[PDB]
Amino acid sequence: CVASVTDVVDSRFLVHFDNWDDTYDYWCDPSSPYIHPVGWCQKQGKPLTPPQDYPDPDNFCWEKYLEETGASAVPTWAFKVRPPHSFLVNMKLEAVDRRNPALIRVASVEDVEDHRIKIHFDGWSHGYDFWIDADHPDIHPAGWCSKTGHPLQPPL
Amino acid sequence: WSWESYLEEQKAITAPVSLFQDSQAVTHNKNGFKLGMKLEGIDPQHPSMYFILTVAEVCGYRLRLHFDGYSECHDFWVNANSPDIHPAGWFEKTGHKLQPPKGYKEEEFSWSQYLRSTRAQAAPKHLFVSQSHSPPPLGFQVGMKLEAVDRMNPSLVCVASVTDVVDSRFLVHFDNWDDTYDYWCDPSSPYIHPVGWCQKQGKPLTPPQDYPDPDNFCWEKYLEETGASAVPTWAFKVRPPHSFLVNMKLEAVDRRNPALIRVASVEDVEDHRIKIHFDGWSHGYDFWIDADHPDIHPAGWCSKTGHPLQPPL
Amino acid sequence: WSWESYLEEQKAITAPVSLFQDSQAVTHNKNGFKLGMKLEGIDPQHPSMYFILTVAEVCGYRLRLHFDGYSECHDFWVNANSPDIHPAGWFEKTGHKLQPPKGYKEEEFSWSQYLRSTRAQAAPKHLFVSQSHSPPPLGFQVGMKLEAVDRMNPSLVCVASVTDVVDSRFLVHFDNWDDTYDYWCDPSSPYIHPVGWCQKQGKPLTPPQDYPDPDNFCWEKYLEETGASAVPTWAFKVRPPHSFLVNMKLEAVDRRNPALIRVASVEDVEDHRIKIHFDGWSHGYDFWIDADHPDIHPAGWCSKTGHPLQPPL
Amino acid sequence: CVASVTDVVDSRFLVHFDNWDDTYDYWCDPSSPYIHPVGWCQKQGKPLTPPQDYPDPDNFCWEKYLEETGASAVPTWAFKVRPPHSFLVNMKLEAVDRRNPALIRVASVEDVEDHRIKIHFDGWSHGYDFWIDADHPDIHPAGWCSKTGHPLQPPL
Amino acid sequence: WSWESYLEEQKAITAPVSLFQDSQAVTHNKNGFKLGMKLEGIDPQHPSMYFILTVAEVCGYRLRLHFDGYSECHDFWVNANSPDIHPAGWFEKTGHKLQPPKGYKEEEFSWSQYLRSTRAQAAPKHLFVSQSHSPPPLGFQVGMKLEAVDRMNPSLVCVASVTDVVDSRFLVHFDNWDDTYDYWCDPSSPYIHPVGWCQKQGKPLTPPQDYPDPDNFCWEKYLEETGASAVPTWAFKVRPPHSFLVNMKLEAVDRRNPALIRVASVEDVEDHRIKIHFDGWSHGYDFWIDADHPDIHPAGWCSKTGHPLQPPL
Repeated sequence: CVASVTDVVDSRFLVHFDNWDDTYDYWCDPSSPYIHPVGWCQKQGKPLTPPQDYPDPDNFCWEKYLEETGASAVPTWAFKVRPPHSFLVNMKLEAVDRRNPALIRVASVEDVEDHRIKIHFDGWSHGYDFWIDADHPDIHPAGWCSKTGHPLQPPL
Repeated sequence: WSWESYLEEQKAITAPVSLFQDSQAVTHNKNGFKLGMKLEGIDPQHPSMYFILTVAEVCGYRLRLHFDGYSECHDFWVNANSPDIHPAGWFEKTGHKLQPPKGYKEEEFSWSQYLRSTRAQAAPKHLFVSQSHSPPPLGFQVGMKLEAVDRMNPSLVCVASVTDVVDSRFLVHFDNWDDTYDYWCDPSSPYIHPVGWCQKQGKPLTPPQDYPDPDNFCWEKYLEETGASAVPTWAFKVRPPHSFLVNMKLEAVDRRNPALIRVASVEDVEDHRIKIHFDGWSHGYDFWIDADHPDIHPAGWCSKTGHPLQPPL
Repeated sequence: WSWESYLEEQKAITAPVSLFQDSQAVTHNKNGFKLGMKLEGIDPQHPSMYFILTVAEVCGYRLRLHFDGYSECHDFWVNANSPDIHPAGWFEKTGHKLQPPKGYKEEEFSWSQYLRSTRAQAAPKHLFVSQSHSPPPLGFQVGMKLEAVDRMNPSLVCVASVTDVVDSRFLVHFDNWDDTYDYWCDPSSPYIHPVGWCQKQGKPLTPPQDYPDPDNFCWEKYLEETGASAVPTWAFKVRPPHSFLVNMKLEAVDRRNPALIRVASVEDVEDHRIKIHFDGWSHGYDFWIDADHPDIHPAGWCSKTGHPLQPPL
Repeated sequence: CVASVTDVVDSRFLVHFDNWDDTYDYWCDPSSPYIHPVGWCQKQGKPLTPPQDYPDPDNFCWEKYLEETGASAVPTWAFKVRPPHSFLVNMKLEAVDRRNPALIRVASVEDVEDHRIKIHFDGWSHGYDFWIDADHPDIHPAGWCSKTGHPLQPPL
Repeated sequence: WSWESYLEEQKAITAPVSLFQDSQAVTHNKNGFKLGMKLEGIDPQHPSMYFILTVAEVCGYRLRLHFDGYSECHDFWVNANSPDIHPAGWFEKTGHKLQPPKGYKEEEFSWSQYLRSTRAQAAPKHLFVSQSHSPPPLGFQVGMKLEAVDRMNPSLVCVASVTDVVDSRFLVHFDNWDDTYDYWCDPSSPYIHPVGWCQKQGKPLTPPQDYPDPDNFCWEKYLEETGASAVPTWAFKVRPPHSFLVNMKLEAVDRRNPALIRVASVEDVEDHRIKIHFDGWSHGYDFWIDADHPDIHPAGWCSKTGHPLQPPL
């Protein structure tokens, strides 16, 4: 989708979707694999969702939207390559339980994508398995709990 | 670090607050400017022209402004109490020309439409010290003529005009030249003088560029010819020499990177200018500045407004 | 402050927009006049004469005009839709006399040369509501005669002529007098009447100053003598009495300082005039004004055009 | 205002104001300067008048209303630009008398707008002047009455 | 390309000359080294070992050295004020072993015979800053033991010995490990600590390689067994952190192509190290370097010494 930077704080910035709520916004850095330069959709083949309630949606032109909004496109040299993570299936780690975030549990890598891992809580049903970004703040190496003084939930 | 400790070890004093203009010293005003807010302001390199500007960054009582539609390389820093920025709609209400965002035409631009299209907020009016809601400076009306020192070539006193008036200040323009050499000032500016000052004082007057018979320049006939009146002599006020002394310490924006403000010292003085030295750095970076320049401040200014202070090297 | 709240606490209403002429009410036109721009206009104190004028100040939909070459004390305020200003070159194209800037001669003045010499911009034509590009008002031709009330001495109805025609308006001149008592109007003006109105109505007719045998004045022979025709009776249109009522509130320029516009109230009414009172001030400042005067406006006018509104005292 | 197409006859359609008296309905064609696609008011910053007796007049929303009503918007492409007419002030013509429509009078163009002319009947008071759309069936070129055999009322 | 123009373009500052050690900043010394001269020096990869070396190239204040008898793929660059090179005859007068040119035996090499065989000239003694004539590092004697950070594996603090003393520096050697881990330092080095430091800090101590009983390494017993003393605690000096700041610009030798020196920036700081980034290049080439390293230099060093500077990109 068509997006803007609406906030900059130290090494990070806020991605906002044009003509929408802040509900769908998210913080990231220049190496985020979720962001791309102006003209990426057309060059790659996939269609671009234009701003909500925009006049003539299927007839959306970037260069004229930019001129119109007195905005410049983020320059292509700004978008950095983050390599795929190197987590492998069955590696174990510690992860905050999303059903009760006070708790951190023994966990396992159940599956992988380029930039995401699927977490499984050891001893619990696979139904609680969830996808998470590899750089998410709520996953941690084994030992993290013990060395910081937070209880670790053992497996069931 | 701390000023208190630094002054002990250096056996020095800070320039007292009373030596500064209220506007250079004031720390208790909140910076209400926020990221993305839209406004109008002068282009520093072309001080006669106005542009649409966006708040790109805020740092304490300072902000960095971006020229909508244009490159980020032209971004510049001002203080939140800058008189050279104005609220959306100000150009239209006060007889100023808007240079619109890149790709627009002067009369194609509407604030209403622009805000709908960008979904941006205009910086609220109450943020601005200068909105042309104050009666002008005494005796300086647009079109009126005076003598003015070319600040870029200070060995020249030249034929000049007032071409802009905004609250207590006015724009000095050099006749038949670019706006590149123009500058904003007030009636107490030590750089301006009444018609007939050159002849009375002895120094020669540079007449307008490409003027017929330059050495044969007559003020009273230039005035009649241009349907202009000279600014009246009672209008030009005495500003006393500043009272800064060598070795007084203060805070100053680094001209090599204006995002930064540093510990500094008065290295030398003139009647209306001081020479700044950045403590711990080479004297080669020393620069002359007007005593009433917005980018010098009393010790403590950074700490009380929330802007980082670069300690000495 | 706010009008909405003020009307609640005072338990009053504003004069509705529909009560005003479109020209007194219109807020959606941009003021395109800019500082330093040059133009032509009438001198308010001598409404038959035209001068070169410079835009000295803009405030919302109003501007202050300066008489080139002359003192700033004669500066005056008009609205941007004033019919009494015209673009550069208008005098020459429409048969009007230019009083040139102080020190020039009528036929020594060229706009081309003046603009080259001043390096000024002429206010563009498209800014002006009145440029003589519209066919005149019906039946009022220059030289034609009528009866007119001396607005300065309203107990007099006098021999008068049309001496100027510009778009929908014309200049009423009193014969054998100064232009000092002249005034602009339209065919619906309640101050003008056809030849023979005095005799038919009963009141006496003041004949021209220094006329031979004043009490023995005959219209039909004055006409033959001056090779003039009377304005035809079908030309004089009925303007209905205005519908302003006592206590209606509105906005009005302060005559003691015309830069200012204030909250005001209708204190009293006549058929074609209202008595203005500035809310919060003494009744001693109350003044009579024509209902179609350009300097009265509906509540909200200031806010919608960008001009400050003085709240009540 | 919120409106609907309620009739289609040959090259024209009838515009109806949702839940208002049918006396406000009018016939037009795709080029009419009085109609606009759903969303036009929002795009222009103009207030939109909702249907009469709308259950929640504060928060009228087009998307919800269309869904609730089982209705589609006329697509934006259907709306055509009609060029302004070329009548000029003081041109003369023939016009039917609004007050006595049996009669057709000598008339003049008193004023112009982009799509309308103000008619003045020669010799009569300006108080009888009226605005009329330029495409209105009851204005005609000079000579129309004589050529069709209708009496023409002279000025006065 | 100029530094001045680039700095202005980037609103950037160079690291001042005052932040560098004199030896890194000095530009006014002449390079007296000439092509084909012979000398002695350490192998940078095996810093305890000494070889016969020949000047293969000179570039400003730098020279490329060739290992006599060996392949040119081992050539390396030093500055002309390098303390890691010595004049012919030095090894024999100071108790250092020579690794002779490929195919010679150590007892078989004689400088006088070699110079005669090659018909070459020995670099003159006056070129060399280090001839082992200056005062030794207080408290550090050959054979004395200490705790040292493995700079190749900096999580490890290890049993180490002083194995060489040359002028004001000494060589740290890791007991029974490859000499490739040895490094030269001075008493102020942040990488060395007195015997017992790990114990006092609660850090694990890495014992010598192949230590007979690695479980129970004990310093007292080891010192006794080895006939060795500890370097006394008083000899160890606090070195203050450097004063480089992030984004300051400088010049740095390219690690991958050491013939070249590039425009560089301080990407990050630590107390005794800076992370270097080459302007215009990928951040993947960034590297950490000790602040006292001979191959970082102030802006202007190349131009003043006559070495080409690679511009950004």
